[PDB]
Amino acid sequence: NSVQQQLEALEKSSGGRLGVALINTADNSQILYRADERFAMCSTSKVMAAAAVLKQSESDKHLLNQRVEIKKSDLVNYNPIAEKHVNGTMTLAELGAAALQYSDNTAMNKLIAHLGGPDKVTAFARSLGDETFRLDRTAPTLNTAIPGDPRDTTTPLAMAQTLKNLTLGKALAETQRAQLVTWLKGNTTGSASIRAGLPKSWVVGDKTGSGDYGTTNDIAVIWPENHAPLVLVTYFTQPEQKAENRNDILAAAAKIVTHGF
Ligand SMILES: *C(=O)[C@@H](NC(=O)/C(=N\OC(C)(C)C(=O)O)c1csc(N)n1)[C@H](C)NS(=O)(=O)O
Repeated sequence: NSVQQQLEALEKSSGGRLGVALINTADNSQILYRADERFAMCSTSKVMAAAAVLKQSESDKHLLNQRVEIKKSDLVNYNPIAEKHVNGTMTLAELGAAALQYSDNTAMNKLIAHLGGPDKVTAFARSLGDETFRLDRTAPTLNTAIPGDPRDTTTPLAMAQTLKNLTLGKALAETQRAQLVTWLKGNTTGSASIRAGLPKSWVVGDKTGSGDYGTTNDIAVIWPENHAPLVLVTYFTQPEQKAENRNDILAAAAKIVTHGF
């Protein structure tokens, strides 16, 4: 069957709401599925906050090396990296790395506090042409992912275009661009999501995100071995609050749309 029908069948059987947006930079073609609908980003929004910090460094060559104090009071629900540097310091380059690679929520909160609140992260998204992205809360409350709640949401299509600009396009300067890709490529939390649906040979840099309502997300940039890069967004959410997180569904969705590449 077609790509569309397989996703509908996957959604109908999963008992949830599935969002997909793939961009083939080869011909700028698109595979869409509920790509104009709002989903809760969860911890995928961390790519924006880090990118916002990277953009500042284009005008300040001493910003990323700037230390940041990590108090015991700054710790929240999940932070495997920041818990090690209590009563110590971590540079923004380390905060940025931890936020994306290990999904450290404290590091994420340090980047926002530095920028000047979630509104500053949103204003940064606007400068890139993204009229859809919005960030209203810090971590971990930004992962509530309540149905119908517009806070901390964006559409699959908007993020794919922005993520494409950030890693392959004109959003950042080259040095800053290569740094973001380096971080995404070194992600340790997405082995079971989109990567599990692709050939193991393909190079992949992604950012996952999990929250309540079985909300399970993954945004990724893909480099084929003999083709132009791909940009894939896979959002998924369920109607009941304490649903299980389904990364296997994101793995299935990636294999369905990437079928042929
Ligand atoms: C971002 O999405 C962030 N998610 C969370 O911290 C929450 N849960 O994650 C854990 C690992 C605890 C889980 O078992 O689901 C969460 C649920 S509700 C809420 N208000 N926060 C994590 C850290 N990032 S991710 O990309 O690794 O999933």
